[PDB]
Amino acid sequence: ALEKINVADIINGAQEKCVLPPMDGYPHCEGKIKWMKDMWRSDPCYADYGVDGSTCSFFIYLSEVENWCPHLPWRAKNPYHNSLAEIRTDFNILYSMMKKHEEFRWMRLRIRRMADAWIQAIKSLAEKQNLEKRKRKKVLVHLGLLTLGELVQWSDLITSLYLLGHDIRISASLAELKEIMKGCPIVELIYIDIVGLAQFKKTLGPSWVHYQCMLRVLDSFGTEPEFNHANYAQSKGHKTPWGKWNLNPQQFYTMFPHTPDNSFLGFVVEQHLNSSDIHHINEIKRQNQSLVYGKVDSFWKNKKIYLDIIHTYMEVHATVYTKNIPSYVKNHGILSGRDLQFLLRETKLFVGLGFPYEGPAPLEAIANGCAFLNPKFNPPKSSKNTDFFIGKPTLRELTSQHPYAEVFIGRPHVWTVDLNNQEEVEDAVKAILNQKIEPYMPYEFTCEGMLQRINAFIEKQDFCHGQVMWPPLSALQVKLAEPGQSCKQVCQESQLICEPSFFQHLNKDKDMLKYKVTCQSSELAKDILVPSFDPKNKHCVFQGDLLLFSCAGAHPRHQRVCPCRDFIKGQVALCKDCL
Ligand SMILES: *[C@@H]1O[C@H](CO)[C@@H](O)[C@H](O)[C@H]1NC(C)=O
Repeated sequence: ALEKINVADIINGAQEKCVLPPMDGYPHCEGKIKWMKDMWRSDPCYADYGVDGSTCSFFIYLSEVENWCPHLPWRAKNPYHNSLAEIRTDFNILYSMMKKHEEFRWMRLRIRRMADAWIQAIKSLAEKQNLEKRKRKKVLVHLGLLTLGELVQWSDLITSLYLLGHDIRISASLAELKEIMKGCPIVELIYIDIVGLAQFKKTLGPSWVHYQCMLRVLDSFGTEPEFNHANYAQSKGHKTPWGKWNLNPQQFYTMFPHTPDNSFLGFVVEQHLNSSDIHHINEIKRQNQSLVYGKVDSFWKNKKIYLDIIHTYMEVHATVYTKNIPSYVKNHGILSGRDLQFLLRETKLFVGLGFPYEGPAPLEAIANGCAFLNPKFNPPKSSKNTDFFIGKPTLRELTSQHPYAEVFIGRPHVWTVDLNNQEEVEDAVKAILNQKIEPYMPYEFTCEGMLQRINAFIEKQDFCHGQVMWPPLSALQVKLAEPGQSCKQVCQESQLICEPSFFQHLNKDKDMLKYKVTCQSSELAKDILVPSFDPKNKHCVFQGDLLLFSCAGAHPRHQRVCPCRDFIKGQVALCKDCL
């Protein structure tokens, strides 16, 4: 109400024609000014803000109210409340929220185990980083899952939101969701899973789209733009019922940083050994023994030749819940987290069999000083060729059993080898026996690293207030992908990551000239594979449907114009200027 009076006051003192500034960072401003010339009477709210038909009034409305146009210094900034978030160092409020429904018992038990580690981490982050003056956000979390990787991630996200001081409302039923949920521009963010999102749409019906900018959707395997755009997915013949939400794809939150079109949420790799356990393990030398990754004996089918090669150099151990198990294997059965990590500390090699795909267990092994033998996949596995991935709303390809371990950890902790190739396996086992490796845990999978990441998303990632401005455009590094290469690939092989919020700044002739791409001619297509550049004719094809901007996808004929950003080593979700 007073924001309307505030903007009207600015317009009352403004010239007829704003001398418009440079549009850098705001590529939709001019198109929306033109839209206002035709449409500022279609809704009385624009006039309620003081819009009077002058183009300067359009500009003022679009910058000050909707943030689609650059901000001008209309008013001075006054160099001088209760609304601030304070970090929490006590869990009783969170437990009392979860003590209402009973499949929260597993999560409460995990949080109680990890409580001291979480509290040390939030205190440590606040001692290193300036966390003052953050606004307390009102957050809804709806766990459709409740109506194991999924549970761990939910637990650590909820814990992180809580430790950072935000006001959380937890919903775990349709009835709870319905009661809670009862331009021109209560709850500010809504964390939800894929099951819960379907429930959200049904509870709200067609008006759900008014809340969609607030959604952060936990989606372990990721959703690519080709599948997120419902009409495009249909035009490609995709039969999967998944995807089709038409969200900004950065609103999907993944388990590992494998899909740069999405955001990486992750989780914490729990530490089960306390200081007494650790001191007792410095007692005992790590043995020349291996431990096979895989709890179900059916995972071991046809792995005998591979294990025999390992068995030539090392004892072979297992934790199996026994047809396919060689008789020389020492089976411990299922172990507690503490007993498992004791075993990992006496173990030189954690042996992947090819399945399961990208879980936490290899990171747990590496964090206890084991090397991981990581089977390589050629062809890479994807929804195109692997029954286990049928219906996934993404063509993402796995190049090994644990692509994160392959790409972001690597040797000497991770030896990515063809398990069928005896020479490659032997070369790895021999080098692992004679190598010095220390326990290693990527910062992003620690309590403190997860808090830093989630804090940055809460403070900086915003889809509800017009122009996306984070990561900052200063971080953009433009690369040309060759034909047959995706934008995801061309950033990754240069130790960068694709940043999909930057595509919109690379989508016309004038913008392309900033990066020494000169288009003699140009056209518009609605295609995930553009902006594209034909270097023979210097013909550019730009994006005609902004929801199809896509890090994934290789152009068969032309070069792709690809927006990369730097990432902080060990914190891939953030650029150095992202905070
Ligand atoms: C270490 O963990 C064991 C759990 O069996 C517990 O008995 C012991 O009190 C713990 N010691 C410390 C110092 O945390």
